[PDB]
Amino acid sequence: EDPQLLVRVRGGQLRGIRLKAPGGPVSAFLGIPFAEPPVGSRRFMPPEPKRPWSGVLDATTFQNVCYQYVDTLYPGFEGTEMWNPNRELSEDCLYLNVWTPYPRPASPTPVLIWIYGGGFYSGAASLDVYDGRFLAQVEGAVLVSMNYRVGTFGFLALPGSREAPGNVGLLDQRLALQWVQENIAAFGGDPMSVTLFGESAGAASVGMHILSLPSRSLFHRAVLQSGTPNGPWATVSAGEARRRATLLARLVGCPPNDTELIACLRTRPAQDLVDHEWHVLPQESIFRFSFVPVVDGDFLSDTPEALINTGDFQDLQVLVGVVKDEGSAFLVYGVPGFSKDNESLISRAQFLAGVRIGVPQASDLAAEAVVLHYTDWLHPEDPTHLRDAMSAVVGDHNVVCPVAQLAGRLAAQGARVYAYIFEHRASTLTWPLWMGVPHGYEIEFIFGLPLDPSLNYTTEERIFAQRLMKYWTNFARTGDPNDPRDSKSPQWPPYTTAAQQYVSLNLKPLEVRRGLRAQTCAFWNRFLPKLLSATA
Amino acid sequence: REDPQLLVRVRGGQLRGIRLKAPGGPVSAFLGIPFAEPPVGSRRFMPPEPKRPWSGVLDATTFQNVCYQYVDTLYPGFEGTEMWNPNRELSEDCLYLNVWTPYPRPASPTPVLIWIYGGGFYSGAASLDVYDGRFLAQVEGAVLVSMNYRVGTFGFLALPGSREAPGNVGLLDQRLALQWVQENIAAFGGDPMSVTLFGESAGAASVGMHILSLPSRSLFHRAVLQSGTPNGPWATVSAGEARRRATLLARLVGCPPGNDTELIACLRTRPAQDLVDHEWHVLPQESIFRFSFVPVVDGDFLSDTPEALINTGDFQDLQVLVGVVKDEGSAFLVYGVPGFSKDNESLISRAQFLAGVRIGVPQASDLAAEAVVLHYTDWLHPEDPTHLRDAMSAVVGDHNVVCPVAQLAGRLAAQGARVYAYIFEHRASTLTWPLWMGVPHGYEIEFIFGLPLDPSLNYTTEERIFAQRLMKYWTNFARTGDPNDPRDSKSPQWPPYTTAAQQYVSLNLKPLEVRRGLRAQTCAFWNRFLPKLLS
Ligand SMILES: Nc1ccc2c(c1)c(-c1ccccc1)[n+](CCCCCCc1cn(CCNc3c4c(nc5ccccc35)CCCC4)nn1)c1cc(N)ccc21
Ligand SMILES: Nc1ccc2c(c1)c(-c1ccccc1)[n+](CCCCCCc1cn(CCNc3c4c(nc5ccccc35)CCCC4)nn1)c1cc(N)ccc21
Ligand SMILES: *[C@@H]1O[C@H](CO)[C@@H](O)[C@H](O)[C@H]1NC(C)=O
Ligand SMILES: *[C@@H]1O[C@H](CO)[C@@H](O)[C@H](O)[C@H]1NC(C)=O
Repeated sequence: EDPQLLVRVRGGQLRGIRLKAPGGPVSAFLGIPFAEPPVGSRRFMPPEPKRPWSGVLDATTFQNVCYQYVDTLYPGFEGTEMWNPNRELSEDCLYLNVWTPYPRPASPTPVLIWIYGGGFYSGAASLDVYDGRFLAQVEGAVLVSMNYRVGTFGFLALPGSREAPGNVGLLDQRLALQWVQENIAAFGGDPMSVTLFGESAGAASVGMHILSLPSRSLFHRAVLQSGTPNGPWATVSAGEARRRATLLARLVGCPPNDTELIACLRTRPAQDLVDHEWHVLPQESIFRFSFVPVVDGDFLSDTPEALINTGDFQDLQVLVGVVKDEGSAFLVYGVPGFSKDNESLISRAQFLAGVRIGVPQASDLAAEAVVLHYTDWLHPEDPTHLRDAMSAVVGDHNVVCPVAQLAGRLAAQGARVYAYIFEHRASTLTWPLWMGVPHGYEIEFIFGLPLDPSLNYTTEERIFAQRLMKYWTNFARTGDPNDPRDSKSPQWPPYTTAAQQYVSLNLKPLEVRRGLRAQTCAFWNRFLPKLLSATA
Repeated sequence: REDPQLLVRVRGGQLRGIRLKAPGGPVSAFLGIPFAEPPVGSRRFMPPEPKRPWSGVLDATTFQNVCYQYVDTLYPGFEGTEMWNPNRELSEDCLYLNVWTPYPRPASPTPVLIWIYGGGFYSGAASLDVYDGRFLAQVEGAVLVSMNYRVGTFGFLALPGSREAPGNVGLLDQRLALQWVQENIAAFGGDPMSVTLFGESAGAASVGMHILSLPSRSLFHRAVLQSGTPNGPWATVSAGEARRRATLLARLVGCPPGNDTELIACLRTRPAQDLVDHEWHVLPQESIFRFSFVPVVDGDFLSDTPEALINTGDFQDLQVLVGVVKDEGSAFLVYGVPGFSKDNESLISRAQFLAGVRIGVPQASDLAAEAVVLHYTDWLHPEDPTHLRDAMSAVVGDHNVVCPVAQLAGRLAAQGARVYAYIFEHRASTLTWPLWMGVPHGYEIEFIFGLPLDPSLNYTTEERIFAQRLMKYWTNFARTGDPNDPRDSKSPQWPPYTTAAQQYVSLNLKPLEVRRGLRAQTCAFWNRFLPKLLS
């Protein structure tokens, strides 16, 4: 028995496993239960703390993936399969993982907590791209990641009911955060320096913890990559979650009031619920997800828009950013004319039609406005332009402009904000060239995977990943991503509403740019709401 | 006796002209030739009638009366304004034209250029210094003709459907002068089978209206439109709106409005200056770049809106040169936008910018104005008073001239026309408007007419060569339908404007540079999105 691999937490003893990182050993504790299995009558319910266990709990393997839809568009293609469950599906999935340095840190170390994405309908903390091994080994970080319930299991809501109050997957995350406060010191983590970070839905989740008072005492800094709590896909109104839950129930034969409806849903096999998950969306669309956090008046006291507009963010530090082609990869999930297996050169007609699908809530006038803005009037019918514009429309509406308004609002209201745009395309990428640097493809680099020589990343990419791991952990450590030794430029400046400085993350040294897609986001954040607003 | 080269006969009767001095040598000039019966008394508001023949030799050595007309007094003594003001007596008796020809008159029939002045349809005169045809005549061998046409109420006050005030009579004055060139210009050595209309601002819009009005089409062969178009927000009005303004003007001088004969009769008894004193008071909103009495869509001269006629017209044979100056809007701003003056830098606040946009785009709803403001804001420096000043100028320039021109070039080119397009980017060294106004509306004319060739005017040597270059493009175009020089291989070429390639040229001190899209992103906002708003 290795004494470094034995830990006592509140609930009992645990045995981890020494894993190999290229620079040396790390201690990993995988599959640690943080809640009572949310099964049977606990489906749709807020999670309860895990009861104490006897003996030594085996924490050497990843635990089950939360029940979710599995992608079937491109079977056995790396670019999709890399996001698919890599363990057994089960409703019994409330476990987290901890990577620490080996030997365990001598003095308390800043803690990073990862929250995965997947549109609140998918994801898992066990995917190879979320491997905490590298960050633990090179930067000496204590890295934590939890599973949280997704799809119906995490977010089906009958608002105001006792037995489907909504947002429970966000409560799973909050419970993992509390678990960290109570327990991370036993691993040599510092519960007094916790940085949340996440991508896509994970980034929106981090956003939600910023916006929810009970979460605030559980972290000190935040990183939101390619996602925000504001914007068109991350939340729904109470009225709208009730409609979808009700509709899903109708779809699976329930009922033959809220209590009855939820009791009958509870009798249904998990796959029955996933079978009809997609059919509750109000419009033909892309970048919209059936079961997401609901504006409940509880976890979320008002809309994320109202909350960001009026919040006090004085002692908060935030790192936010986007990748170069946020919307490209989404296009093949519903826009006629797009495929990964050809160059996807579209007609003008295919563009107008794709806009109604990229901006599913847009009126004729509003979609006309989108079209007229994104057209290159010098080359109005050029298929390459039209394709890139369609991708641009989706990236901007869903990620880049929501990010830009989050950054401005936080900065204006006392927070310390650092922003980036990530522009390096992975040499190993399996999606076609026209998709560029798609949603999700920075993660790989932040987590330090290019340092594994067996993964065939170029030398330049390894150095690049070393730089990114240093920014992220510098940020966790201090709230400032800059290397406090060196001494030479260019320094990453804070983002502000005046100057609007952000940096390009790519193979070249940091470049400072101003204005995060400024004219275009003004279109989305200031004009379009007004459209659309008073009419209709 | 008497210079034998200055005696000519027209339909008409005998004319005596004057030998004038141009820098390169003598030109012939026949100034103040009457082409209509004086449109006075029972004839105010009425279409013009042909001038009745005279006896003896009519003296044609001095400019005749300017049409009666508001005189600018915003900046008294200031050359930037006084250069546009009347330079002869104001009279309703003003329907006269001018002819410049080489001296001695040309051997073989020469291409004719007919100038039509601007001034918002409320002002202008063919006798102004900047419209002097002596240089084009002497240097290019051109026959140049310019006419006075009635402006303001006299030219354009309309009670659509009536006998007594049908509207568009100023346009009809221009047509009559065109008919006169057909019958008579051969007497001066002009070629009636090669007549090119050119004009700037309202002159340009006028030219466009002759293109769109069938009876005018047989009277010219080619057309040049400088900083103006028949389509756009200011060049025309509906029948309903012209009726409203005429009626209101009537009231103000009242003349209590009750059929149309009684009302026009009463308006007819009013003194000219009195109509001018109230002209401005009929505008539906506080505005700039809007004029009270302009061409009306009558279903006669203009069979439908200029927009409908350009969208559906067939322009197979037509050759047009079209263009704009770098700063179309700047000088309009001192005539009504709070915050702007010629005597300071006119740095403005964001509030003053929003307030200006409502005045510059007076027909706009709150939704449309906010669209304008958001489009023109520099979101990186949204409070910068220099940028706000410049945005306000572009808002006015784009809405009133650049985008209506771009729309025009696009439609004509799509429907058979050969179109050539320019942006004029040189600031006269002699300009007296402040530096912030850039190259304002009107300030290419001076160069097209070759004024810099007069050494007494203090232009630079390069300005002299530049004016020479321009006179040469314009008269090549008149001559051949192509502004390019056929012999001159090395000089850069001026390609036609097409929908596919949207090419146009920079006119400045440097050799021609070919650019693409005038000025596509922004004009898509005005011509494609904004109407669809708005509405
Ligand atoms: N016939 C059906 C039945 C059920 C579902 C179906 C289709 C679809 C669907 C599949 C193809 C085309 C249209 C629709 N869908 C739609 C899923 C597709 C939408 C997301 C795809 C996507 C694309 N990207 C950008 C590129 N990178 C990623 C991904 C994926 N996941 C992630 C997760 C985190 C970060 C990045 C990332 C997964 C897919 C591929 C790329 N992110 N997500 C379902 C969804 C449900 N919630 C429930 C059931 C079903
Ligand atoms: N208090 C009064 C009473 C009556 C009139 C008044 C004001 C005004 C006015 C004056 C100052 C400020 C606001 C309003 N106006 C306003 C007219 C002012 C708008 C025209 C000024 C202008 C400015 N530009 C651009 C610069 N270049 C030119 C000009 C002018 N003319 C020309 C003609 C062709 C090409 C260029 C050019 C004349 C003036 C200055 C510059 N073009 N035109 C009136 C108009 C009428 N039709 C009748 C009466 C009155
Ligand atoms: C310029 O003068 C005008 C009118 O006299 C005035 O309203 C404006 O405030 C002045 N602008 C500046 C920058 O001083
Ligand atoms: C031109 O130049 C001279 C200075 O050499 C000046 O005295 C004269 O008045 C000027 N004339 C004009 C029209 O500006």
